[PDB]
Amino acid sequence: MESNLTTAASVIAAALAVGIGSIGPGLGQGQAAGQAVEGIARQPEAEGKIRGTLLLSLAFMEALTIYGLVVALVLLFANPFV
Amino acid sequence: MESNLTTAASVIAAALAVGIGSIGPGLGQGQAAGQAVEGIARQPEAEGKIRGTLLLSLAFMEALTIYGLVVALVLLFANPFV
Amino acid sequence: MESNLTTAASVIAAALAVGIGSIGPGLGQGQAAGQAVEGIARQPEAEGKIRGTLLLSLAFMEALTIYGLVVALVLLFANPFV
Amino acid sequence: MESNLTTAASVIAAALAVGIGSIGPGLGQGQAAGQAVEGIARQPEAEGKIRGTLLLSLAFMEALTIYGLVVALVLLFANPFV
Amino acid sequence: MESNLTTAASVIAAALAVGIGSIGPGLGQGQAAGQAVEGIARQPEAEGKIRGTLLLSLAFMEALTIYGLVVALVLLFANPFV
Amino acid sequence: MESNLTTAASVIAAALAVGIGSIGPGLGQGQAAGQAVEGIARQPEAEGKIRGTLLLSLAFMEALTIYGLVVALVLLFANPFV
Amino acid sequence: MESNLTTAASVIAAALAVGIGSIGPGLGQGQAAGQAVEGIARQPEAEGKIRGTLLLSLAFMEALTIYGLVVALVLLFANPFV
Amino acid sequence: MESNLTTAASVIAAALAVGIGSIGPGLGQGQAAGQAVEGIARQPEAEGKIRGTLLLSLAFMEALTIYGLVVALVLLFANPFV
Amino acid sequence: MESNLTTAASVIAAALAVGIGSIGPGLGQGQAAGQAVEGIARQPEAEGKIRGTLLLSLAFMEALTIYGLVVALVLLFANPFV
Amino acid sequence: MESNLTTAASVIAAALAVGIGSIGPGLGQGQAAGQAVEGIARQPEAEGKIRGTLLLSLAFMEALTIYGLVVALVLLFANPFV
Amino acid sequence: MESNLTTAASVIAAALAVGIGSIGPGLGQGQAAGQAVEGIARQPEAEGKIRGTLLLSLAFMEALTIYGLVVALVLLFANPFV
Amino acid sequence: MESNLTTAASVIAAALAVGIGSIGPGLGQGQAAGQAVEGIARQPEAEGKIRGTLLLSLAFMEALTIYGLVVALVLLFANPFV
Amino acid sequence: MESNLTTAASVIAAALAVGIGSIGPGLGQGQAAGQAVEGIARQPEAEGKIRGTLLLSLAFMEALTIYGLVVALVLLFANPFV
Amino acid sequence: MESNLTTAASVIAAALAVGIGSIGPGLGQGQAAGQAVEGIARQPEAEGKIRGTLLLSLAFMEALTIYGLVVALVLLFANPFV
Amino acid sequence: MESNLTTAASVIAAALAVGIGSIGPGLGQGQAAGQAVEGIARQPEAEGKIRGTLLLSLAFMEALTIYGLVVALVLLFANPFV
Ligand SMILES: OC[C@H]1O[C@H](O[C@H]2[C@H](O)[C@@H](O)[C@H](OCCCCC3CCCCC3)O[C@@H]2CO)[C@H](O)[C@@H](O)[C@@H]1O
Ligand SMILES: OC[C@H]1O[C@H](O[C@H]2[C@H](O)[C@@H](O)[C@H](OCCCCC3CCCCC3)O[C@@H]2CO)[C@H](O)[C@@H](O)[C@@H]1O
Ligand SMILES: OC[C@H]1O[C@H](O[C@H]2[C@H](O)[C@@H](O)[C@H](OCCCCC3CCCCC3)O[C@@H]2CO)[C@H](O)[C@@H](O)[C@@H]1O
Ligand SMILES: OC[C@H]1O[C@H](O[C@H]2[C@H](O)[C@@H](O)[C@H](OCCCCC3CCCCC3)O[C@@H]2CO)[C@H](O)[C@@H](O)[C@@H]1O
Ligand SMILES: OC[C@H]1O[C@H](O[C@H]2[C@H](O)[C@@H](O)[C@H](OCCCCC3CCCCC3)O[C@@H]2CO)[C@H](O)[C@@H](O)[C@@H]1O
Ligand SMILES: OC[C@H]1O[C@H](O[C@H]2[C@H](O)[C@@H](O)[C@H](OCCCCC3CCCCC3)O[C@@H]2CO)[C@H](O)[C@@H](O)[C@@H]1O
Ligand SMILES: OC[C@H]1O[C@H](O[C@H]2[C@H](O)[C@@H](O)[C@H](OCCCCC3CCCCC3)O[C@@H]2CO)[C@H](O)[C@@H](O)[C@@H]1O
Ligand SMILES: OC[C@H]1O[C@H](O[C@H]2[C@H](O)[C@@H](O)[C@H](OCCCCC3CCCCC3)O[C@@H]2CO)[C@H](O)[C@@H](O)[C@@H]1O
Ligand SMILES: OC[C@H]1O[C@H](O[C@H]2[C@H](O)[C@@H](O)[C@H](OCCCCC3CCCCC3)O[C@@H]2CO)[C@H](O)[C@@H](O)[C@@H]1O
Ligand SMILES: OC[C@H]1O[C@H](O[C@H]2[C@H](O)[C@@H](O)[C@H](OCCCCC3CCCCC3)O[C@@H]2CO)[C@H](O)[C@@H](O)[C@@H]1O
Ligand SMILES: OC[C@H]1O[C@H](O[C@H]2[C@H](O)[C@@H](O)[C@H](OCCCCC3CCCCC3)O[C@@H]2CO)[C@H](O)[C@@H](O)[C@@H]1O
Ligand SMILES: OC[C@H]1O[C@H](O[C@H]2[C@H](O)[C@@H](O)[C@H](OCCCCC3CCCCC3)O[C@@H]2CO)[C@H](O)[C@@H](O)[C@@H]1O
Ligand SMILES: O=C(NC1CCCCC1)NC1CCCCC1
Ligand SMILES: O=C(NC1CCCCC1)NC1CCCCC1
Ligand SMILES: O=C(NC1CCCCC1)NC1CCCCC1
Ligand SMILES: O=C(NC1CCCCC1)NC1CCCCC1
Ligand SMILES: O=C(NC1CCCCC1)NC1CCCCC1
Ligand SMILES: O=C(NC1CCCCC1)NC1CCCCC1
Ligand SMILES: O=C(NC1CCCCC1)NC1CCCCC1
Ligand SMILES: O=C(NC1CCCCC1)NC1CCCCC1
Ligand SMILES: O=C(NC1CCCCC1)NC1CCCCC1
Ligand SMILES: O=C(NC1CCCCC1)NC1CCCCC1
Ligand SMILES: O=C(NC1CCCCC1)NC1CCCCC1
Ligand SMILES: O=C(NC1CCCCC1)NC1CCCCC1
Ligand SMILES: O=C(NC1CCCCC1)NC1CCCCC1
Ligand SMILES: O=C(NC1CCCCC1)NC1CCCCC1
Ligand SMILES: O=C(NC1CCCCC1)NC1CCCCC1
Repeated sequence: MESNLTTAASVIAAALAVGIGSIGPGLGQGQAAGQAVEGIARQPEAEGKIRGTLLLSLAFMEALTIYGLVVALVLLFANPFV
Repeated sequence: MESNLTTAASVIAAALAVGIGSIGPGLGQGQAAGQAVEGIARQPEAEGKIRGTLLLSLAFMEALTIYGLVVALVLLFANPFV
Repeated sequence: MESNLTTAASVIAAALAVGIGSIGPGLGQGQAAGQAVEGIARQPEAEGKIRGTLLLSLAFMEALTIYGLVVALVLLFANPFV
Repeated sequence: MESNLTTAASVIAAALAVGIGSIGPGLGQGQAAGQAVEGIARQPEAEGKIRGTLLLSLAFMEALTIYGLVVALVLLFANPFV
Repeated sequence: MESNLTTAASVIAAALAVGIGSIGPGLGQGQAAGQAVEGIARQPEAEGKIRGTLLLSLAFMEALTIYGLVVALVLLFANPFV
Repeated sequence: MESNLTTAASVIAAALAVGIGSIGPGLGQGQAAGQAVEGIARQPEAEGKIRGTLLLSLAFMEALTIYGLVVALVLLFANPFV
Repeated sequence: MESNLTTAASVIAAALAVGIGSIGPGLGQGQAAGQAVEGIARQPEAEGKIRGTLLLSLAFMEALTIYGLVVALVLLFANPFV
Repeated sequence: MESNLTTAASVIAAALAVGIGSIGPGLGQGQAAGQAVEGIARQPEAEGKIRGTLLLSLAFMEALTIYGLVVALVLLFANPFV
Repeated sequence: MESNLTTAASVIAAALAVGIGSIGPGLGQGQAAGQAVEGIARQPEAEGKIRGTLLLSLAFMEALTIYGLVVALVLLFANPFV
Repeated sequence: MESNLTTAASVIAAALAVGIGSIGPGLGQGQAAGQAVEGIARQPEAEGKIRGTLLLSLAFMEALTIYGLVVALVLLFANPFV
Repeated sequence: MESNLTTAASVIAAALAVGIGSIGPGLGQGQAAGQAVEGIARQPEAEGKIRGTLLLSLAFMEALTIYGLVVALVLLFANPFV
Repeated sequence: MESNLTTAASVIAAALAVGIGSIGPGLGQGQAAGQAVEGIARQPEAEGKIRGTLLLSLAFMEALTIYGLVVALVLLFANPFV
Repeated sequence: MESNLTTAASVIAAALAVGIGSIGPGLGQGQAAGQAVEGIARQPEAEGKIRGTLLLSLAFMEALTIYGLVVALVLLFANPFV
Repeated sequence: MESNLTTAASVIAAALAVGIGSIGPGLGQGQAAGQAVEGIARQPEAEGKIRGTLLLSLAFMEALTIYGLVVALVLLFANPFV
Repeated sequence: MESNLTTAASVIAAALAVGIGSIGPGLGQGQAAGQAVEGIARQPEAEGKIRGTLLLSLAFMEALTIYGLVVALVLLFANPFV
């Protein structure tokens, strides 16, 4: 067991990296997906192209939150200090 | 049984990870699902394609919050410090 | 029976988990449901398709706040520390 | 009878759980219901279908705040610590 | 006459439960009632339908704040601690 | 005369219950009333129906702020602690 | 003649009750009155009906702020504690 | 002549009462006045009806900030405590 | 000459009264005036009627900030305490 | 050279009066001038009218910030306390 | 050299007067200028009138920030206290 | 194992770099991808062009957050101080 | 070589003056330049007039931030106190 | 190796520089790129011209965040103080 | 080598200067660039005029953040105090 300023800061930090880090990407994925299904309603023949482009986009955005995830995980499972 | 700065920080961190972590994805899911059912009303024949793309989208967004859940669960059931 | 920093933090944390965890999902659910009933007004024949997709959607959003609920419940009934 | 940091925290937490927990669902219920009554005016024949889907939606949103309520209730009537 | 941390926290908690707990429902009620009244102007013949769906909706929203009011009332007239 | 943490917290609490508690309902009543008079301009023959529905709505919203009022008044005229 | 925590809190509480208490209702009154004069321009024959409904609305909104006034006046002229 | 916590709080309170008390009403007055002059451009013949209703409105909004002014004035010229 | 907590508070209060007190009225005056000059362009024959109604409006909004000014002036030139 | 709580509060107060006091009027002036210039483009013949009403409006708004400037200048060159 | 509460407050105050004081006027100048060039695109023959009116407007808005500037400069080059 | 002010500041810093650093890019990516997918629906033939411009854009935005990630990674695996 | 409250305040003040001071003018410049290039697309013949007016506007806005720069530079290179 | 107030500050500063520094540019890059791909769909023949102008824009915005990056880098690799 | 309040403040200040200094300009650049590429889609023949005006614009906005950069650089490489 260990408790000090740095272990305390690490668990808070871990929460903030993934917590805050999902805000922009979460909204952004919704905006993109929303336009995707709207576009499919408009032009069902473009479904494949639309899906392909969305998927790509979803990946970029999800990688943003994943950066927060790796920081969180480094802090919890590979902490350099504590 | 155990109380210090780091246990106190862990329980707060746990709540913040899942609480904050649900904000962007919750809004994003509503936006996407909203455009999806609008699109279905507009072009009921496209419902399978729209549902497929939405479902894909919903999963990517839910995953953002699940990262938060994971951090919360590690802090609660596999805490590295306390 | 027991009071320290960690019991105090735990009860605050439990409330922030569910309380904050309902903001994005509640707003999202409203956005999606509203587009659903609007969609039904526009095309009452698509009512079954619209309803099925809405329901799917509402479940994904409900799960986001449930993650908060779960963290709140372990904190209250299976606290790892106090 | 008893006052310490946890009883004080428990009462504030209970309030935060239900108070904050009503913000998203309250806005969302209004957005849905306004769209529902707009739909009815637009297509009074779909009223039953609209009302049915709205009811389903409202219950989902109400459940979100109910999660807050139960945390508040546990804190006040089944408090694990104090 | 007793004053301690918990009695002070309790009166504050009481105000926060009902004060904050009215923001979402109050806004939501406005939105819904506004759409309803506009709907009546558009289609006076659907007034009974519109008015019924509104009433149902208002009640769901008022319940959200009432949960706050229950917490306030427990904290004031059935306080578990003080 | 009496001054302690709890009398101080009570007068602040009283102010916050009615102060904050008027924000949502005040905006909401404006939104609803605004659509009402707009609807009357559009369809002056629906004036009675519109007024009836508004009035009902205004009552629900005003009851939300009134909950804050009763808490304030319990705190000032029927305080359980001080 | 008299200064302590509770007198200081009372004077602040008084200002906050009326100051905050005017925000939602002030905005709401502007919104409603604005739609009212727009409606009059649109249908000058409906001016009596529009004025009647507005006046009713203005009263309900003013009452929200008056609750704030009342709390302020009790704190200043009928203080229960100091 | 006299300085303590309560004189200090009283002057701050007086300023917050009028200062904050002008935000909602000032914005509201602008919204209503702007719709009024727009209305007059659309239907100059309704100018008298529009003006009368505006004036009524402006008075209700002005009264909201006046409540703030009144609390400020008693605090300055009829302080109950200091 | 004199410095204590109340002189310090008085100067800050005076600034807050006029500074905060200009925000709503400043925005509102702009909203009204922009609508006024838009109306004039639309119907230059109504200019006198528009200008007249605008003037009335502007004075009402200016009075709101003037209430702040007078509190500031009392605090600086007729201070009851210091 | 004197430094005390009040001299420090005074220089800060001075900045807040004119700094905060420019937000509403600055935004408002922009809104009004933008509408004016757009109006001129729409109806170049009404330029004299539009320009006169604008000038009048600008002066009312600049006065709001000037009140802030008066407070600043008193606090700096005619300080009542220090 | 001199360092005390008041020199420290003066340099911060100076920054806040011009820093905050550019926010409203900066936005407002953009809004106005934007409508000006839009109006010129619409009616290039009105270019002279539009420019004349913009210029006037820009001056009023720029004077608002200049008030913050003179306070800053009084504080740095003509400080009444330090 | 070392804990000091700097190790604590470093883990927090790491979370802030990637957490905050994802807000703008995440929102921006959503906006861009949404427009792209809508564009494809409008003109399926331009899909290759649209998709290429999007990909280029996504990369510029992901780099913004990656800068945050670099700072986080230095702070964690190549800390200059601790 | 020199450290005290006022040197620390000066360096912070310097950053805040230019940092905050760029917010309104940066947004305003984007708004104006945006309408300018839209206007050019709309009426390419007006490009000289639009460019002239924009350039004038850009200068006035840049000047707002430069006031911030000036305060920062005085604090850094001509500090009156330290 | 070394921990003091400046090393702690340096690491937080580095994070704030790149984290905050990505917010505006990230939003702006998204706004530009979305408009770019919308333009391409509208006029696929202009793609090269659109892509060229977008590239120029993206580099300008990226440079803004790069300024943050370099401050962060100096703080971490060329720190003048620690 | 050296740590005190002023080195600490200086590094924080340097980061706030560039970090905050990029928000308005980054958003502004996005607004202008987006209107530019939209303009090019509408009128590809005006591409050169549009690009030239955009470029001019981007430079004015870039300079705003550069002022921040400059304050950051003197603070780091030509600190007047430490
Ligand atoms: O000054 C050095 C000493 O500091 C420690 O105690 C200090 C230390 O600042 C910290 O535990 C405590 O402050 C803790 C408040 C910070 C809470 C949280 C931390 C990270 C996430 C954000 C905020 O205060 C103690 C007393 O002032 C420990 O007593 C000891 O290990 C160490 O040597
Ligand atoms: O490192 C854990 C230590 O916790 C205590 O000291 C702690 C103490 O908990 C706390 O009141 C104090 O800071 C109290 C502030 C708590 C702020 C909050 C708590 C978690 C959520 C975010 C931050 O710091 C002390 C450092 O000396 C006790 O001395 C002991 O239980 C244990 O040694
Ligand atoms: O730090 C854990 C310790 O908790 C207790 O001490 C605590 C004490 O309860 C508390 O007043 C003190 O901090 C008091 C402020 C706590 C505010 C907190 C913030 C997060 C949300 C809940 C409210 O810190 C002490 C640290 O020694 C007990 O002394 C002991 O059982 C235990 O070791
Ligand atoms: O006055 C008698 C009572 O005093 C104690 O409470 C103390 C407590 O220890 C202390 O931290 C507290 O100072 C803490 C001030 C906390 C302010 C808080 C902020 C929002 C929620 C409510 C108000 O003062 C209390 C005064 O009542 C005990 O709680 C109690 O055992 C005892 O009966
Ligand atoms: O610790 C218990 C004792 O606490 C009291 O003094 C304490 C007590 O926290 C409070 O008066 C004071 O803090 C008062 C700050 C809270 C202001 C306000 C209160 C409600 C509304 C929101 C915030 O500090 C005293 C000294 O730290 C009293 O001295 C005594 O009656 C009591 O026994
Ligand atoms: O309970 C009232 C008591 O007030 C004083 O103690 C008070 C004192 O006023 C105050 O500086 C301290 O807290 C000071 C913080 C004031 C915060 C603010 C004030 C009202 C507006 C909201 C909250 O707490 C002390 C508790 O010991 C004096 O000891 C005495 O006048 C009186 O016994
Ligand atoms: O609590 C009331 C008492 O007020 C004075 O003491 C005061 C003292 O002025 C003040 O520095 C201290 O608090 C100092 C901080 C006050 C900040 C306040 C917050 C609200 C807005 C105005 C500024 O508390 C003391 C409490 O003992 C006098 O000692 C006495 O006349 C009186 O009994
Ligand atoms: O330096 C000499 C002077 O010192 C005293 O002021 C003291 C005061 O008591 C103390 O609370 C104060 O610390 C309080 C710090 C308050 C910061 C405040 C926040 C915003 C508004 C302005 C700045 O330090 C002052 C230093 O001047 C007295 O006010 C005065 O009688 C005396 O002439
Ligand atoms: O109480 C009076 C004495 O106050 C001074 O020290 C006090 C004084 O409040 C101030 O320097 C320091 O607080 C400084 C914090 C305020 C930072 C900043 C100031 C203006 C801009 C906004 C906030 O604390 C010292 C110790 O508490 C000096 O020691 C002395 O010159 C003076 O006589
Ligand atoms: O525990 C051992 C170390 O303790 C010291 O750090 C002390 C430091 O002096 C003290 O101000 C500090 O209390 C300050 C609490 C600051 C909270 C801060 C807020 C956001 C960024 C991170 C967390 O406690 C530290 C505990 O590590 C020294 O930094 C270091 O020399 C030493 O090795
Ligand atoms: O007046 C300058 C004095 O600075 C120190 O005292 C200062 C000390 O710097 C500081 O920690 C304390 O306040 C520390 C708070 C710093 C807040 C922040 C700093 C600048 C940016 C805005 C405000 O006040 C002390 C007053 O006694 C030292 O005693 C000495 O270097 C010098 O006499
Ligand atoms: O005030 C300047 C003095 O700085 C040092 O003392 C400093 C000390 O570093 C610091 O912990 C203390 O304040 C500690 C809190 C500083 C927070 C600060 C806020 C702005 C952004 C950066 C972080 O104040 C002391 C004042 O005596 C040294 O003692 C000395 O070299 C120098 O005279
Ligand atoms: O790094 C990138 N972001 C992620 C997008 C989804 C796949 C994983 C990488 N892409 C580019 C950003 C610019 C530099 C790296 C390449
Ligand atoms: O990792 C990703 N996010 C999850 C979304 C839900 C399905 C599981 C993966 N997507 C991509 C982003 C990073 C690059 C490749 C993976
Ligand atoms: O359980 C859920 N929420 C309840 C709200 C009240 C109506 C019934 C559902 N939703 C989903 C979360 C778990 C996955 C499926 C269910
Ligand atoms: O886990 C998910 N969310 C729940 C929503 C309600 C249905 C049950 C699953 N979906 C996917 C997100 C990540 C990929 C796998 C699971
Ligand atoms: O319980 C609910 N909320 C109240 C609204 C007003 C009428 C009474 C019920 N809704 C549902 C929550 C989930 C399923 C049960 C009912
Ligand atoms: O409680 C309600 N709110 C108020 C509306 C206006 C009249 C007074 C009651 N209504 C319903 C909410 C759900 C449960 C109670 C009934
Ligand atoms: O109490 C109400 N509010 C006031 C509005 C202005 C006229 C006086 C009453 N209305 C209703 C809400 C609570 C249920 C019945 C009363
Ligand atoms: O007195 C009011 N405000 C004044 C502003 C300057 C022009 C004259 C009116 N309005 C109302 C508040 C009290 C009720 C009627 C008057
Ligand atoms: O009190 C009210 N507000 C004032 C506005 C200006 C005219 C005078 C009254 N109106 C009503 C609100 C509550 C019901 C009775 C009074
Ligand atoms: O005094 C007012 N404001 C100033 C605006 C610029 C011209 C000078 C007057 N307006 C009115 C406040 C209420 C009635 C008096 C005048
Ligand atoms: O003071 C004013 N503001 C500035 C506008 C640009 C030229 C310099 C003055 N104008 C009027 C405001 C009302 C009182 C003074 C005249
Ligand atoms: O001083 C002004 N602002 C600057 C804008 C950029 C060119 C230089 C002047 N304009 C006017 C406002 C104050 C009254 C006259 C001057
Ligand atoms: O360096 C830049 N940003 C990265 C975006 C992703 C591709 C790699 C470069 N842009 C420009 C900044 C200013 C000029 C240099 C390039
Ligand atoms: O230098 C500037 N920013 C650079 C961003 C990357 C592309 C090249 C320009 N803009 C202006 C600021 C100084 C005035 C002209 C240049
Ligand atoms: O200083 C200015 N801003 C820079 C933007 C990029 C081109 C170089 C100048 N423009 C004017 C603002 C104040 C009037 C003179 C200078």
